[PDB]
Amino acid sequence: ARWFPKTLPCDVTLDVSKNHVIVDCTDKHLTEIPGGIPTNTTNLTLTINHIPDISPASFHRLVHLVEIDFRCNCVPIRLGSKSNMCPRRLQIKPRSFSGLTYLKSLYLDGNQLLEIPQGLPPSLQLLSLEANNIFSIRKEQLTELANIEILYLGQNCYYRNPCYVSYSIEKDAFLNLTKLKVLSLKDNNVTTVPTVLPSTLTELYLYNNMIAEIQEDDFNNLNQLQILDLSGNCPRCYNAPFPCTPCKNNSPLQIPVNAFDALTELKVLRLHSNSLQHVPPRWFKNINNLQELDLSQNFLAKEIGDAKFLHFLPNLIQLDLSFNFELQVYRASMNLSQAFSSLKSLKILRIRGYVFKELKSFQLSPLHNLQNLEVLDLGTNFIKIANLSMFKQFKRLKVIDLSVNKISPVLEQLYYFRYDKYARSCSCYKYGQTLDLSKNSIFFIKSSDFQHLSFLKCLNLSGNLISQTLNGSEFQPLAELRYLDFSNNRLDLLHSTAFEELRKLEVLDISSNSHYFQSEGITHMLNFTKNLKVLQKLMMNDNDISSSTSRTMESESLRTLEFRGNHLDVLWRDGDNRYLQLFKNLLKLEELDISKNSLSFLPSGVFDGMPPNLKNLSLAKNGLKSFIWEKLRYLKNLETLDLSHNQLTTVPERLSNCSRSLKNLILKNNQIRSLTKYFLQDAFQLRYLDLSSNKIQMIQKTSFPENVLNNLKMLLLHHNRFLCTCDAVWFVWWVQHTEVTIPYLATDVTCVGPGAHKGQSVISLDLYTCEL
Amino acid sequence: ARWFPKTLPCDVTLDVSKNHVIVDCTDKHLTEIPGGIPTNTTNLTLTINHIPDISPASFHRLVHLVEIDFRCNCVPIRLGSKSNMCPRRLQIKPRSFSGLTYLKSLYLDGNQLLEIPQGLPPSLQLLSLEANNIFSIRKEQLTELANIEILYLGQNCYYRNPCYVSYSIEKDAFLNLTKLKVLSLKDNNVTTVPTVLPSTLTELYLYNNMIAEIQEDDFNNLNQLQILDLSGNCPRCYNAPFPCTPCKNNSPLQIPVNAFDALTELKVLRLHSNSLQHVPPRWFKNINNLQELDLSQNFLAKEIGDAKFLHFLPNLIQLDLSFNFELQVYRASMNLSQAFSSLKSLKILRIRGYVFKELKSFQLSPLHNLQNLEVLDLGTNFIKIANLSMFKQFKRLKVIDLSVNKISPVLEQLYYFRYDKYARSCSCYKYGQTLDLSKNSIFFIKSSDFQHLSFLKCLNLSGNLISQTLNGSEFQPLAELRYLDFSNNRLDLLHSTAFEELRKLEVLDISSNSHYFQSEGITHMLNFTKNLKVLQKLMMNDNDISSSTSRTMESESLRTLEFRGNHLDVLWRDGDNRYLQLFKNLLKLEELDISKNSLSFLPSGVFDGMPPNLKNLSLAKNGLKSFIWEKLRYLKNLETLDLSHNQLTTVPERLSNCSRSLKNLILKNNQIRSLTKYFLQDAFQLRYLDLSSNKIQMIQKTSFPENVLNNLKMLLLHHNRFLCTCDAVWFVWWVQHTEVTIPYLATDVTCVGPGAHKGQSVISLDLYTCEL
Ligand SMILES: CCCCOc1nc(N)c2c(n1)N(Cc1cccc(CN3CCCC3)c1)CC(=O)N2
Ligand SMILES: CCCCOc1nc(N)c2c(n1)N(Cc1cccc(CN3CCCC3)c1)CC(=O)N2
Ligand SMILES: *[C@@H]1O[C@H](CO)[C@@H](O[C@@H]2O[C@H](CO)[C@@H](O)[C@H](O)[C@H]2NC(C)=O)[C@H](O)[C@H]1NC(C)=O
Ligand SMILES: *[C@@H]1O[C@H](CO)[C@@H](O[C@@H]2O[C@H](CO)[C@@H](O)[C@H](O)[C@H]2NC(C)=O)[C@H](O)[C@H]1NC(C)=O
Ligand SMILES: *[C@@H]1O[C@H](CO)[C@@H](O)[C@H](O)[C@H]1NC(C)=O
Ligand SMILES: *[C@@H]1O[C@H](CO)[C@@H](O)[C@H](O)[C@H]1NC(C)=O
Ligand SMILES: *[C@@H]1O[C@H](CO)[C@@H](O)[C@H](O)[C@H]1NC(C)=O
Ligand SMILES: *[C@@H]1O[C@H](CO)[C@@H](O)[C@H](O)[C@H]1NC(C)=O
Ligand SMILES: *[C@@H]1O[C@H](CO)[C@@H](O)[C@H](O)[C@H]1NC(C)=O
Ligand SMILES: *[C@@H]1O[C@H](CO)[C@@H](O)[C@H](O)[C@H]1NC(C)=O
Ligand SMILES: *[C@@H]1O[C@H](CO)[C@@H](O)[C@H](O)[C@H]1NC(C)=O
Ligand SMILES: *[C@@H]1O[C@H](CO)[C@@H](O)[C@H](O)[C@H]1NC(C)=O
Ligand SMILES: *[C@@H]1O[C@H](CO)[C@@H](O)[C@H](O)[C@H]1NC(C)=O
Ligand SMILES: *[C@@H]1O[C@H](CO)[C@@H](O)[C@H](O)[C@H]1NC(C)=O
Ligand SMILES: *[C@@H]1O[C@H](CO)[C@@H](O)[C@H](O)[C@H]1NC(C)=O
Ligand SMILES: *[C@@H]1O[C@H](CO)[C@@H](O)[C@H](O)[C@H]1NC(C)=O
Repeated sequence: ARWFPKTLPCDVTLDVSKNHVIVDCTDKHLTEIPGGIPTNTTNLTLTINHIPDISPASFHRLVHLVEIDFRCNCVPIRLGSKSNMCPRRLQIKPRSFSGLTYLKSLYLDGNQLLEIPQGLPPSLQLLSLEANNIFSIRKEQLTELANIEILYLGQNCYYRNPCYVSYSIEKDAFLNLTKLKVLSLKDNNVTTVPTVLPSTLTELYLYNNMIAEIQEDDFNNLNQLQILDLSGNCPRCYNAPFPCTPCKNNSPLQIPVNAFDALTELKVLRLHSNSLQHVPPRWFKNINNLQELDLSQNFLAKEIGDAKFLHFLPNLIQLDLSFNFELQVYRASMNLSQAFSSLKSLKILRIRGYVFKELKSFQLSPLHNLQNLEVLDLGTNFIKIANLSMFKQFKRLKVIDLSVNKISPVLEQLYYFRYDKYARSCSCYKYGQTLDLSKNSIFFIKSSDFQHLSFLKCLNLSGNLISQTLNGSEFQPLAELRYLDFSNNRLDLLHSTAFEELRKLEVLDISSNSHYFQSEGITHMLNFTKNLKVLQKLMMNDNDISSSTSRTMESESLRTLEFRGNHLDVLWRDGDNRYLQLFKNLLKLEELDISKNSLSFLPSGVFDGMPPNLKNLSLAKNGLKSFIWEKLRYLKNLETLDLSHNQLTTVPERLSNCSRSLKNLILKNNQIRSLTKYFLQDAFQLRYLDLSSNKIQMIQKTSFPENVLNNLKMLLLHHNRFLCTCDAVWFVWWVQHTEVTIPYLATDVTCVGPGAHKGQSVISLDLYTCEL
Repeated sequence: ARWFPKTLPCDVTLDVSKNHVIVDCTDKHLTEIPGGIPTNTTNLTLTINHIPDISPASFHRLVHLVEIDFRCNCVPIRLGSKSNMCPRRLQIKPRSFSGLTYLKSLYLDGNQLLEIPQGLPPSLQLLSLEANNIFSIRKEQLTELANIEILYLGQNCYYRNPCYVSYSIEKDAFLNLTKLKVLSLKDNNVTTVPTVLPSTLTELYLYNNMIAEIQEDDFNNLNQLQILDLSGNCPRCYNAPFPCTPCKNNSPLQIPVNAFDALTELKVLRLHSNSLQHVPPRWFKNINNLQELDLSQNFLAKEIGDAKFLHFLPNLIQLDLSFNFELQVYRASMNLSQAFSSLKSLKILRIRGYVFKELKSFQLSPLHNLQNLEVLDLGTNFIKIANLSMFKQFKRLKVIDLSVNKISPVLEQLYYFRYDKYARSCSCYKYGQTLDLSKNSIFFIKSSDFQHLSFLKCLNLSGNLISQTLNGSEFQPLAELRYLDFSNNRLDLLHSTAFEELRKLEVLDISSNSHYFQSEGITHMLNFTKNLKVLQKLMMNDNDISSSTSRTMESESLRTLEFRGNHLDVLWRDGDNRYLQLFKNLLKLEELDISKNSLSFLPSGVFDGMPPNLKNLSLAKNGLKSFIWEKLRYLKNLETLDLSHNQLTTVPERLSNCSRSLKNLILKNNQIRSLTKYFLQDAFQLRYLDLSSNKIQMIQKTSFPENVLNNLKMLLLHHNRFLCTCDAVWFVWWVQHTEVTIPYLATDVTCVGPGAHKGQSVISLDLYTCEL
């Protein structure tokens, strides 16, 4: 097909519209810029390599470069690999960028640079220098950046990349950058707000620094500023998972009451972890367009009961007052000021970590007529008592979050306490109203616990203590529930009527409920599915199921069953036929996951026992040592077969004689050492074949006919044990000249022998001596 | 040293007493009996190989054979490997055994034999034929066995190995085996007790068969019988994990009241799973010596409340009445007959699976004066209520077992429900009185829950629901407790006074209490250890610990800390020094397990931070990609270093220059491709080195000086990538002639190249062409 095999170890994509030729060499274990990069290349990415310097030669020919991403070719010691440390900082010779007359974006993050690289072209709008060793900014070094719009200078002086002195910025260093819109000086040991900043700024990031005081003039001219982040100046250090130095005398970040008066466009104000004890209403007199306010991680517990400043925030969309609790206090209740009722535009209110024992209905009354409220987050509060019926007054809300409490009858999980949540490195809400009770202390449930909550569409009970023999009487109010997460409980399936009161239930997760499955002699009614007549998806992973009182599960609605992490191996013990139809009467089942079931073999009858419409079958992670491929004939709708991570040593003699429907065959991470002579012959339906991470030496055209190979959307071959003799001449020619997508040709499709060619990439192999 | 390298692929042992030459070829992937077996061999084991036949050649030279163990060279299809099925039943040619005049024991189990092998010598005392296909016993085929004493014939006809007919035994088949003491016909589809059996029998196993009736004379002459097992005839089939057919009308096994009259010597009577509804006192009128009685898995719930037969069993040591509940009855209480008080010698009483809601003190009153009672097993009863103080009247007991119940304020776990618990295939009790409350529904504890139980030495609270912030007030009565198992709960370490009331605690297990360690911002006091002044061993595995409020753990007593399965990688994030002395002040710590902590590297300061007497360090399973060996100099008492299952690529240049104390170095399952030139030079302390499962090609004599090798107790080298060229000539010679124990030379110390010698064992290698 192809006339010229691409030997460049980089992905090349054309977007003809934009006008972009994209060359991506991310993580290609390079020590030089590869030769032969297309001269029309507009976007060149060299992230995560070990290229020790940049020079005039680097980009000589590439004069139509609009973006260079050269990040993390020498990342700071404590941020980088300890097994492959960078020996010596990136070296940028004079001249390296001045020729790139069209250069618009330059990323040099994480290269241990000591200075702002000079000689940059006047086309540059974005320059990024995060995680280098530049901790003194001089106006003379910024004159080259006349037209710069976005300047990232952060993470150059902080605990994971220390500079051991205070950051230094010359007076007015940035003022003549008359188009600068975004300046980030985060994580830099900065001690004062630099002045004067250009009035064109829209985004200013000064968080995680050592700024002890804001001067009243600091933001005087910033009448276009939309985002201001001063978080982490005078941090609140309790249970911080990074080294944390508070301001002395337990001072807050000192902010004069008129400090924001010029910020008439401000939309985002972030004051997280500033040790604030009060927030004066005067701050917000001239900020009427403010939409997002973050006051988490201060000392504002008392202020929350007063909060006069809220009267000045009628357009506020999101408010975060999380983790303002007083150390060593376990409040009886939450005192919300009535001033909360002035937040008529509020959609998201987060008050994690206030820390109180009992939530009462009236305590939430200031929120009753907030008609746009979508999310109420009272997580991580150690609440012991809450009558869930109080949320009958919150039908309009999308999410009510009571997660991580101690009640008894999405944000990345390290969110409020990580150092820099925006650090750049080298779910059932969609069903409707959601009550999240996950990780609480609920040991017993009864119908009245859910009185007045029939509007609920998703209930999350994951990670509670529920241990009772559910009999269809526990969720009677929840007539609209579509999704129940019951994972990480101790479900006892004594009654096959469990969950039957949830007549609209579409998704049920009872994964990680193994407790009562682990003890012999206990009744388990796995046929409880029969009563749920709109159930689509059932998850019962990691339940350690090795016994069942019922011989069959039944449903006319289920399409998806996850049954991973169980013991079908003992249920299907050789010589016991009783459970071989366990899934047969799930008549509409399309996807079955029975990975991780210790199935070292499949007894005969397993495939005959599958329900008739099975599309997606996983048998991964089973230690399967053998597989009668012909039995796939029973699976007449089989489309995806996942046999990854097993011990298989052979493929079928003729795949077409095993399944006429099979489209996607995943055989990665097995022990296959050779293919059968006619393996893929006439398997015209095959579209995806993964044989990576096996031990294949040879592939001949008889096993891999071109009439089948050319229809494949993807063919995975990497990490095998290819022998590159003259017997491999067809295989080597084909991979070099095929348009079928094969990943990791640059990385991991290599000869292991013979001697000469060991370790060499198959794509670069010259086998001319075989035709001499 | 050795003049003749041992090439036989079998372990050879001398017992001089003796008179034994033991050759063990278990699981050596043999297809023939290997040549060169010592002529003096007395015990020859060939179990689990694929030797297709036996002939007079097999054992020709071996005329001092006292035992042949030839098990499982052709296991029945459903009991054996599906990846290596046996093609053809074992073939025993004539005369193969008649020559072995001293043969006393012959095991031919699991070979698919169709008939009892003939021509066996008259010395034979033990013949074992389990799991073959012999299901018709003819007196003519037994005449060869005149002197036989032990005869195993079971598992020849049952669901895992069917014969599709009833077992057949000719009348008097065994009568003339006048020295037969042990006859086993279990798992055989037998329909009647064979008669007449020889009066010399001491043990008769007829369990798991189809015997519906015992005739009153079936055991008439067995006046020497000591063990009788009739279990699994008319089985009780509820929740059976094997195919189970009951007797029709669910009759019990019918046993005449005088059936045991001749059995005056009976010590063990097993009547498990016989669907008994009554046990007539008249059964035991002439059985005065009975010590063990198993009546589990019958229908004796009512009988337990009456039980007149117990008055006839004053010497009974063990009684098992487990799993006698009435189906689908949930009794309020346990009705134990007063007759239990006559069991004057009883030490073990097991009544699992009676199934009742409430245990009260007076219900155990029939046991108050059983002065020899040592264990009371009331597990798996679904008990909801029990005042634990009632056990103040059972201080003499060694174990009180309430495991697997529903209380709220060792037997292999497939024990009562396994088909054949004695099937042959091819803990804190030692601390004193134990109350086992594991796997219950205890969500809250207070001191009064343990009133009057101060005698307890071990409490098992594993797998409950305990979620509270322990503060030293929960276990106050337990003044003698030496061992607390608190694993699989939800420990909340808000207070560092947790557990301090247990002043005699020597072992604390708080493993798998990860729940509150998985949510950010929560207080965790890992320094609670300071208060436990005799704590020796602390297990906190799998707690997912990634954050801690205390920077240091402290103890003057702790010897052993298990900290596996946590996140020291994030606690020790590079650039965060705060936790680098977390373990330093555990001043007597000798053993530290910090495997499975995702430590792909160790930040500097980890070794300096270890406590001074650390002897045994595990860093296994961490993904370690690098290791500064010199840092071991800080660990001046280090004796064992376990780095198994990591990604290490190098060993230190000179181990002795890194650690003068190190005795045991485990490096198995790494990526090591070569040893340093002088690796072991002068490591006079080294006694144990494991380099197995790496990628070593070559080992030169400089790396392995013989003054060091000769002190090694063991050196593990198997599963590497040895190159057997003339450069390997020293290593090959050394391996062949050394006395150092190296395991698996027969199995897995092999050449991977060059071509000629691929797959060949190094021990068998002739490299004479290298000296031509
Ligand atoms: C030892 C095997 C006993 C039978 O199996 C079994 N399995 C379980 N999961 C459980 C269980 N019993 N029981 C005991 C039990 C036994 C029979 C009938 C009933 C229910 N009736 C209807 C109303 C009250 C009585 C409960 C309690 C439990 O929570 N769970
Ligand atoms: C958001 C973090 C809150 C602080 O941390 C924290 N961690 C825990 N594990 C828990 C916890 N609080 N609390 C709240 C809390 C906080 C401070 C003091 C006290 C108890 N005092 C003793 C005498 C008067 C009150 C309780 C309850 C709990 O069970 N557990
Ligand atoms: C931030 O700046 C401070 C100084 O303002 C740095 O602290 C100094 O560090 C050196 C050596 O570590 C000490 O000798 C000085 O006494 C320190 N001064 C103070 C005021 O502490 C600090 O290291 C800088 N932070 C980072 C991450 O580099
Ligand atoms: C135990 O013996 C019974 C009969 O004594 C066997 O049952 C017969 O099995 C054959 C073949 O499956 C059937 O055609 C007969 O109808 C059965 N007879 C009766 C009376 O049921 C049984 O197969 C044997 N069990 C094993 C494990 O081999
Ligand atoms: C190419 O560069 C331009 C300018 O920096 C950018 O807008 C575009 O997204 C880039 N395309 C990539 C990186 O694929
Ligand atoms: C919870 O509140 C409802 C009112 O919505 C009330 O009817 C119910 O009794 C309350 N439950 C408890 C336990 O107080
Ligand atoms: C329920 O909560 C758990 C625990 O916080 C979370 O991981 C899971 O995604 C939630 N389930 C759904 C369906 O949102
Ligand atoms: C489920 O299990 C058995 C039949 O398999 C039966 O006793 C029980 O009534 C069944 N219940 C349902 C709802 O199918
Ligand atoms: C050797 O055989 C005799 C007789 O069968 C037996 O008693 C002895 O235990 C055997 N020894 C070993 C080590 O197998
Ligand atoms: C116990 O049961 C036996 C027989 O079922 C009966 O004789 C006796 O009265 C019962 N006692 C109690 C206390 O239930
Ligand atoms: C438990 O029994 C003890 C007597 O041993 C008694 O003092 C105590 O009151 C009982 N506790 C309960 C909760 O009944
Ligand atoms: C406690 O009981 C569990 C079973 O529930 C067992 O796994 C564990 O070993 C026991 N602990 C001790 C110390 O015996
Ligand atoms: C420990 O907790 C109990 C109740 O949980 C409380 O009564 C007691 O005062 C606490 N102990 C101390 C020393 O505060
Ligand atoms: C544990 O550490 C805390 C400080 O983090 C301290 O207040 C407490 O008293 C310490 N407890 C012990 C037993 O050392
Ligand atoms: C070292 O501790 C491990 C537990 O990780 C133990 O299994 C091993 O036997 C110990 N080794 C020595 C030599 O004490
Ligand atoms: C390591 O070897 C050098 C040179 O022989 C020696 O000076 C040094 O003291 C040694 N270190 C240790 C810890 O033995």
